[PDB]
Amino acid sequence: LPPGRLATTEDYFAQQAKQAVTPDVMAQLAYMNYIDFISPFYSRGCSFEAWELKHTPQRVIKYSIAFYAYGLASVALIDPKLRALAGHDLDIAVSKMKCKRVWGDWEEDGFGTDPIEKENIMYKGHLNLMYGLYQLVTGSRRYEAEHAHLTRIIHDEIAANPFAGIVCEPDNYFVQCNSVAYLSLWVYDRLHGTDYRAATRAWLDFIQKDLIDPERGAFYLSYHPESGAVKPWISAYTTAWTLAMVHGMDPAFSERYYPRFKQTFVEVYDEGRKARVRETAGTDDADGGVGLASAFTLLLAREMGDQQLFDQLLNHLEPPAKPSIVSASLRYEHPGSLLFDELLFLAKVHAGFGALLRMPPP
Amino acid sequence: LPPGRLATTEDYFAQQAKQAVTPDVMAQLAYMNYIDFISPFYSRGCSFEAWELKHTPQRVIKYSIAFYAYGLASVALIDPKLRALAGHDLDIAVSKMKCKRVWGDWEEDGFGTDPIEKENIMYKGHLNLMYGLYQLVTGSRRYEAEHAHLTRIIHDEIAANPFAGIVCEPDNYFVQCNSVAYLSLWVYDRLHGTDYRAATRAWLDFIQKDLIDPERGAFYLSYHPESGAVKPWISAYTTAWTLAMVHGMDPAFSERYYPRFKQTFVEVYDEGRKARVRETAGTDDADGGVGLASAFTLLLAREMGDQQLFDQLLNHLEPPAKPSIVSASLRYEHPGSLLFDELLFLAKVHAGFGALLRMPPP
Amino acid sequence: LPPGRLATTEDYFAQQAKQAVTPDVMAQLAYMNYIDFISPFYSRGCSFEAWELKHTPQRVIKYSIAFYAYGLASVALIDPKLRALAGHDLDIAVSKMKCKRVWGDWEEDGFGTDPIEKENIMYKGHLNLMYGLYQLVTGSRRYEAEHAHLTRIIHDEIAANPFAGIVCEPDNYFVQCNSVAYLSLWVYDRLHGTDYRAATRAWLDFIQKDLIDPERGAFYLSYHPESGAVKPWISAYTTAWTLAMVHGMDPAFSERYYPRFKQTFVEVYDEGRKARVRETAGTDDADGGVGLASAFTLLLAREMGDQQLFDQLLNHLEPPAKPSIVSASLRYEHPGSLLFDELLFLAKVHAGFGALLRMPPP
Amino acid sequence: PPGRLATTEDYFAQQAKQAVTPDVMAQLAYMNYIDFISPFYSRGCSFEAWELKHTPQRVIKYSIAFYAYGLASVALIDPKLRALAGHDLDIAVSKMKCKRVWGDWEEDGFGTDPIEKENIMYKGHLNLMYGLYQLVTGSRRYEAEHAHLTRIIHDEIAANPFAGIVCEPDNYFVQCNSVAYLSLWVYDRLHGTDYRAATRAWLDFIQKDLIDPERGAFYLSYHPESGAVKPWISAYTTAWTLAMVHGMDPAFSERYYPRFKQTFVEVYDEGRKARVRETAGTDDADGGVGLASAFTLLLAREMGDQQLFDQLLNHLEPPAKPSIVSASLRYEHPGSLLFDELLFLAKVHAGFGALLRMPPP
Amino acid sequence: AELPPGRLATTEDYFAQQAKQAVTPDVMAQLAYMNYIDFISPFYSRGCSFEAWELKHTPQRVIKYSIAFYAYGLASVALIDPKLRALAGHDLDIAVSKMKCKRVWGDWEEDGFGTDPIEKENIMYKGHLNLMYGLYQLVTGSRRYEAEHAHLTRIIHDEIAANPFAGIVCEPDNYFVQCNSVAYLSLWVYDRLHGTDYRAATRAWLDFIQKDLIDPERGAFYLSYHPESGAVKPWISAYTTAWTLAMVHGMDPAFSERYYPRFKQTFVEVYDEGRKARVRETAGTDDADGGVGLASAFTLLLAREMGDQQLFDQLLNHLEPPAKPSIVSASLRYEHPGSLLFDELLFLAKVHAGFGALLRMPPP
Ligand SMILES: C=CC(=C)CCCC(C)C
Repeated sequence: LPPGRLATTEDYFAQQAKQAVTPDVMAQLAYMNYIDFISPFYSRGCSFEAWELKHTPQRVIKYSIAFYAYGLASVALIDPKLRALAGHDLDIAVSKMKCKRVWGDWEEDGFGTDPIEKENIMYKGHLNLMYGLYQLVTGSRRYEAEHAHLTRIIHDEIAANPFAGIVCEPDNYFVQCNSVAYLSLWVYDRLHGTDYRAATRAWLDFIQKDLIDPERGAFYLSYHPESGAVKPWISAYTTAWTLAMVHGMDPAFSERYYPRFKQTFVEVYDEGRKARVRETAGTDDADGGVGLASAFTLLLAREMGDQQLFDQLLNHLEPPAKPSIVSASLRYEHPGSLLFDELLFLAKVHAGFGALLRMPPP
Repeated sequence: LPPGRLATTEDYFAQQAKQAVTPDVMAQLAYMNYIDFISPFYSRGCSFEAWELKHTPQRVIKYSIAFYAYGLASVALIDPKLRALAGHDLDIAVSKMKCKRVWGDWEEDGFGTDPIEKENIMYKGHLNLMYGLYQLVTGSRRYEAEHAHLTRIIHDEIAANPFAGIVCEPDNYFVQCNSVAYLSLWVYDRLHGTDYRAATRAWLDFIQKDLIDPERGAFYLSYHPESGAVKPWISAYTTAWTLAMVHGMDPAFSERYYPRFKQTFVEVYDEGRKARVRETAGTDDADGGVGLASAFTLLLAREMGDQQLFDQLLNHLEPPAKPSIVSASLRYEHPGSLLFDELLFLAKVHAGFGALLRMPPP
Repeated sequence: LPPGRLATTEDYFAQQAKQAVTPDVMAQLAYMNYIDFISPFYSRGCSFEAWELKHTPQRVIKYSIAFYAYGLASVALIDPKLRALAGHDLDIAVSKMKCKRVWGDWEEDGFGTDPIEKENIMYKGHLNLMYGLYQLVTGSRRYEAEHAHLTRIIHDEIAANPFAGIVCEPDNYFVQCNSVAYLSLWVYDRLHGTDYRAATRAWLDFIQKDLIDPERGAFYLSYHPESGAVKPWISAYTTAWTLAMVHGMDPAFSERYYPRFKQTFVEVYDEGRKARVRETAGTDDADGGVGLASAFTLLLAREMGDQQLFDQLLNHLEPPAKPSIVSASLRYEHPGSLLFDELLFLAKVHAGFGALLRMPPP
Repeated sequence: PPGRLATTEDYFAQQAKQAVTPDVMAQLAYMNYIDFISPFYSRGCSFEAWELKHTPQRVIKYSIAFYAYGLASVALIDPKLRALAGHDLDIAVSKMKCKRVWGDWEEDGFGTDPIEKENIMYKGHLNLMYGLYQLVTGSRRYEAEHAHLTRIIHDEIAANPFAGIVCEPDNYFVQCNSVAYLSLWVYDRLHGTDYRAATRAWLDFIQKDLIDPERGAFYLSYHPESGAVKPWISAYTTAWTLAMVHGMDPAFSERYYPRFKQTFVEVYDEGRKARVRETAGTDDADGGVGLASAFTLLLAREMGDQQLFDQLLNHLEPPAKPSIVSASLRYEHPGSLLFDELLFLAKVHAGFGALLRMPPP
Repeated sequence: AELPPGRLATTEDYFAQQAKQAVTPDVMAQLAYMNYIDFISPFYSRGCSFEAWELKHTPQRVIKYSIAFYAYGLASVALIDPKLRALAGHDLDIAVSKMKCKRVWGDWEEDGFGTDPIEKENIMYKGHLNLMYGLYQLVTGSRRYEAEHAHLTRIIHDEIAANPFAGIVCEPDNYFVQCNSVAYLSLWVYDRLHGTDYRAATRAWLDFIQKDLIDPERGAFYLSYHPESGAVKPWISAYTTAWTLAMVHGMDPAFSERYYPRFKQTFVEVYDEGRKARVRETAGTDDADGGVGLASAFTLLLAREMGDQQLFDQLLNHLEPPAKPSIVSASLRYEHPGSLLFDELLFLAKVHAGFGALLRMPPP
């Protein structure tokens, strides 16, 4: 057990075989569920006290809820005795995700009154994937009508666009936001026997043209269809997130680029015991930009089964954040980034996006 | 009298036989009633200055008023010369309980504009019990119409549900919130000769299935009917509160579990002179979560007639809170939790929920 | 003479015979009248800058204006050359008293949109007495219509109630608030030759039943007609205020209780040179509760002609408040209570409520 | 002297030299130079300059008026600055009409129209400013408004049993009336009318219960409903009133000026400095509103008393720590409200009589 | 040659960017500040979000100038590096969208001047908007804003034709030469795109501003003109002059060439043995960068426009080092920006190709 760590990499990777979460993951689920009013998964209502207490910026709440939801789906697969709890939490995740506090930036920015009708794939990609994971975990048809409606909007918008995929803000295309939307089509197809996922091949061909640097195994920050502009910086957090989700749909795609991604961005230090991730090229600084390169690489390492890099990144991320378990509930005194407990939770439990797609019924 | 204690456990337990409150309980009633504008029981108006001055969070004000009300009902039973004052204070408790500042979280959370119509048993359970205790103490029919209306809503909601009882927020079931609602039906029946309390047996059978760990004498945190999920943590404050109220309706039920509850949660320390209560299993930490395990166990100890545990808990709770009596009014310099003066007041005077049910008329 | 005092007790009691206020009272009138915009008696407008600068709580502004008004009425009787100024200041006192900033707490508490129509005798008792004193001082009929309307409301409400008098907040009866309303009926009768004051005898009989402890010469805090409750604490500030005003209507009543009041509450200390007043029984602490026991006893001492107690209380109250006269205007650096300059001003000039009733015309 | 920017001789010579002192030019730079935040940047209802100096809302109307009276003297001092002074007066009038400036009248509950009746504090200044604008520029931009407000003031004087007009209802101030009467003299100069004929009855009225003739000092205020005169004399009230009256009846101010100085003015530091007591029965300087010394500085200028001017400016300016940065004047520690406004005005003031006789452009 | 201390690149490097068809690494790091981080970078989205400006504490009234100066810099980036032209175009698209948000123009309404910021006057706002419409279309060839561009160009032309003085006021009765210079340049850009002759109005404007608005001996414009009163504020302004001469150089090079040497004599202080320069804002002071505090920053732009490498080097040696630039994760930040519009004006001066060269920008 390296210093400041709560459990071994071996323990996190063995959770599924043992059909039990580690005590520190159970303590994270207690933070998420235990205390009246202030725990994030206390109620379906439009209360965001848990996010106010952690100082989550408004624009990031949608990602907070989504990453918690993706983690809860893996908890359901790990421990059958926690599947009902995971289902309950996903029900709350979907309700909170639909509150105006979460999507309202779309209206305040002047882009429209309806966050699903067009564009805004950042928000509605996550919502659509969450509808699907909720139904895979619980077998409940509570959101089926909404799920079918949003899936058809995403399919129709892909069919209408001359580029493969959907924009976020108008004229802003991000590969990582698209990767969530495409994965949501795979989940819908698993539930209903449809073929919405057939659009995936053209998308994977499109993002391998001007959106990737194939030598570095790295995606450019964004694409802008009106001007044809690709922003000339590569992004580690963008790439780590995209390759993790793509691995669930086309494993060979992520396997091809993963080693080049690591060469481009990953700095091993402290005699092989630790790693930290550079956000872009032409710098020695770790975790610049949004500051999430290391945390998303931790998720990618888990998705790809790379125990060594997982261990190195968690040795960098967790100890300085000063975890403590008080009354069987996990707190970090010094979270090192946005989405800190969310992304460490997700990476600790993640079963692979492929395994979530094949989740047995309840 | 140990240092920082204001009176002996023997003195608190003798109050009913002597037909007099201890001087420190009288000084608590002075805090509650004495100073113009800022005392909590100054006026019927929707002024919450007393709660603003002690920094009571909005969501907790409803519990503050309720616990004061339950204490005042016991004062009425202890000293006939204080019964009119207790009645006046209960009148104010009911008026304040109906102010939007108290119930308004129900609307802000997006659950509805009417706090009584459906669900919300946390709020309307306390309100219904308060209507009843007011009428037991005073004989006044001021709230009788409202009391009948809310009692019929609670009866109809119980009859309609496939599980025994009523949810708080939608799909959130709490045993402690239900225990208040069921006790309110016993009080209505005492006033009117009805049999709304007949629903209690099915409820006591239901909460002894998946909602209790019978070996540990401990209720799980909550139940979620849509998913069938029971949150997998046991809760001391939940159990202490529920067993205290159930003792008034089915004494044998609470007698069965009380010894197991104490084994599971109660830590005796300082050579038997003190006790503190763990909030959940798998921790040594006292008073985690909402931080009320010890304070609600103090009430349960009083309800069960356990003088030794009462003395031990009050020796833990009161001295560090630094009580002082200035101008015959009680203040705590360092309240150790939410609802601190409310729950110590209640535990000091509590005559048993059974004895409140049999309160002689005015 | 004594250290930190501005003038001798002999000087304050001689003001009427010399037909001149002391220099320190003139300096108080300068604080009240001198500086543009920020002096309290600058204009009729709904500007409360003077009260914002002293941090007067909203609920206390009505008492601030009233006590200033009662002092100004005595200034009119002391110095005929200041009677026109006193009249001008009383005109402003009445205008400001009618501003929503002053009465608005009645609406915000949820008791109604009209502060005069019913109850609220705290506010409308003072207003009615102020209408009367304004007309006694000036001979002006400016407010005569309003005065007749409010006097008739007070008379009708007394006639309708089964207890003698009127409540403040609904179901809250205070003897001190009633004493102001009854005195306002004596002033109306002195202006118009009516007999509204005939209701006084039944009131004086009523407050000598459960509302007084006749052995201790002390009124209980309050009465609550719905429940029949009398709060079981005696109050010095309540008693001092009530006996001062009653002395103007039934001198024998206040003469009977005054010596017992002093025995119950007044602590003489520092070898007979100083006095301070306990607010309630069963304490050694001075000036608890609202903190006005000593200041209202100073007024009562003046009303009863007790120079020794006046001198003792002013030796306690004034020196620690650190009076300073700058540019012929009085300021206190450390006022010891609410209504500090108001009540010291009033006690220094007070000619007796009886003498204000027989105030000869201009 | 140390902390002074220029000699008393220099300020009093400005008109003869047809040039403002460099420090007065630096004050005009503070007033005019920086985009958005200078007080005379635009006609708009922007009050950034006043927010930055923490001017209380109720004082902004006096700030604008005193700047305007100074700008009228700048126009008389330097013909090359007359167009600038005219532009600044145009802005002064526009800003004076913004609700931020007059709005206290409505918020206090006295009415929605600040001109219709009473409120002579506000509308006296506005009327004098309309007149000075037209004397400086020859522009008829505000002529209609000027005629309307002049007729309101004349009609209200004619209707009142006391000589003049109240501020807040039942509050009569001699200093506020003195501005209104002077505005009638300016209207008469522009149009050949005789609105100023009302002045004699006013000067007779204020010499009854409103003045202590032995001390040369006005009482604080008069209250017609009650007949009350507040029993304190006021230096700032007297200094302001005598300065403005000197422009209409020089003999009146000449009669009282020496008694005023005996009553209120303390010479100290071996004759080099002076400070002014606000009322009688105190040794404290600059109590009450804290403007006794600043208004006495203006009165000293109006009466041609160079010695007292020098003494007061030696008291007022050095502790305020003037600095000129990039040819613009700032005070680090202004000692009162209206500080840069009243020092500006006193430094340039040509006399209210000379403003009345301003030659056309 | 040598890199002076605290500077990021040599004057020679900035002036060679066009010939090398590449921006310096520090200009690329400025474009990364402008474009890189989600939500908080100024050119993240078309939306009415101003987080980037809230984080730098930009006063509301200055946001319109911030966007405009970024836009003028981006136009030169498009001319420097063809591989960045599409990015420059995308950023200009966002600049135009943000420029139309009420947060940017709203001061016009709050000041009480009207509910429509374009209909009349307000030439400081609508001059920049009109020039930005034109630069967007020169860079991208996109007709997205063409209708709006034609509408605003005709408003500006009609208002010039209607006024007895040459040009348009900002606030009513406030005339500024620098604000007019932007509007006139916007007519030259429209003419380049459409073959029209709206720019013919320029000659009468250049004749007008050489009467009472300039001190021809000192090569310096007066602060402002006020048509109602005929008043010219009697102070000369360096930032006013530097800005006006830079833009006029694109329309009448001989005009700016005539006054530039006199401007430098009047305002520019060379110090530290010829290595540094700082600019006095007005006459009759030794203090540098008084008033709005932008004399030196606008003189840096003018030096670039006039091809004066020596003065450019001296001013940048004064401005940049004390601001403490650092490049973190390939993005430029200043720890102590010395003025308003600091990163905007240094960015612009570093890339500026000349307003004449932007007018002749080849198509994509
Ligand atoms: C009613 C208005 C006045 C008394 C004007 C004088 C006020 C000042 C200069 C603070």
